[PDB]
Amino acid sequence: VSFLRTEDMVCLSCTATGERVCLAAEGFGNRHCFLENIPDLSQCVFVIEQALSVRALQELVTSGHRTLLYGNAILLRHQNSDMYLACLSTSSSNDKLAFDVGLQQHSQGEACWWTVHPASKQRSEGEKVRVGDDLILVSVATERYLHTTKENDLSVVNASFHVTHWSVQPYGT
Ligand SMILES: [Mg+2]
Repeated sequence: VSFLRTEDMVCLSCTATGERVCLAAEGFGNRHCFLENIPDLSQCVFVIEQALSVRALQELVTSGHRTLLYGNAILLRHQNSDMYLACLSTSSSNDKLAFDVGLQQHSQGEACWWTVHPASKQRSEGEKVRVGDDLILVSVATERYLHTTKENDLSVVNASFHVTHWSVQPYGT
């Protein structure tokens, strides 16, 4: 029916212990991402600011109203905070092999870029991303999946070598 585009406003959602949740962030404090179970969800809103071939991404690190192709690297701006969904440098509590995921105060480097990949055989690289598709998000910097799981039953969010499927839902009409 409909295709993901740059400048679109979205929530990222997954199923955590049966429940539906969205990837949320605050913009102050530690700025670590977190999950809110689903006007009253503003911190769960990201803007797809840029999408590029990884060739272009690597070119730039040394757009428009454009449609997302699987394999694209995308730049996700947190609306409230004007910051960017990023892979952090510090390691996750309860998995030494994961990285924390939070907000980075600027849009520089690779830690704020995520490649998009099919969460099923029903799609292949280079195809248009459809609203409603389930996504796999791989950090460009640390080659880990944006991933969600629990520790002492508390759904946490990190970048690790285990995969989560995310569903990109549009915000607003
Ligand atoms: Mg900005």
